Amino acid sequence: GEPKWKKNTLTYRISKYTPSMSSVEVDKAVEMALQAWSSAVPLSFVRINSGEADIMISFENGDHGDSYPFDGPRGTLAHAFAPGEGLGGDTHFDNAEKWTMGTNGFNLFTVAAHEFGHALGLAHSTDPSALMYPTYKYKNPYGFHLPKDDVKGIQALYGP
Ligand SMILES: COc1ccc(S(=O)(=O)N(CC(=O)NO)CC(C)C)cc1
Ligand SMILES: [Ca+2]
Ligand SMILES: [Ca+2]
Ligand SMILES: [Zn+2]
Ligand SMILES: [Zn+2]
Repeated sequence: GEPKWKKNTLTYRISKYTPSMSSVEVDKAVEMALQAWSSAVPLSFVRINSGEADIMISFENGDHGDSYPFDGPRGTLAHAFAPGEGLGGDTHFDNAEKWTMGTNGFNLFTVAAHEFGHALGLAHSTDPSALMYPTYKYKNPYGFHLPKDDVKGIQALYGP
């Protein structure tokens, strides 16, 4: 089959955060990114209290048990896993740089919707308006959900 998901009710658990934002502000920053995908297809992300989730999220510095480490004060803001089970679906954020709700540091919202996109089964599209754009592409954080092609993409994974 395809390596993407066999169910539409996915699980999530946090284990770490950025210093620049509080835990509630980071949950509140991702909530907007979850909804965008739950607008493109009938899926949902259910936050757990007891069991290693489909999607586990953490902040890590350089080597972290991936042959692809973090890179420090620029470049890779966030690297997600592809869909799977174990490391699969788990999304990793860089602790060597700076996060916020604005343009100076890294907009956790603008970064997050793209990385959730990878834990689904999607790839870097590079399309002049797409969300999986490999460059930290600046979308207006005002109901913008996905641009377009990212919607036809996720429809192919969970089923229309
Ligand atoms: C707007 O969302 C983005 C978030 C992080 C990056 S990244 O620089 O961390 N990067 C890894 C990744 O898969 N993130 O989604 C792609 C990089 C090759 C530009 C790029 C875009
Ligand atoms: Ca997992
Ligand atoms: Ca980085
Ligand atoms: Zn990793
Ligand atoms: Zn990416």
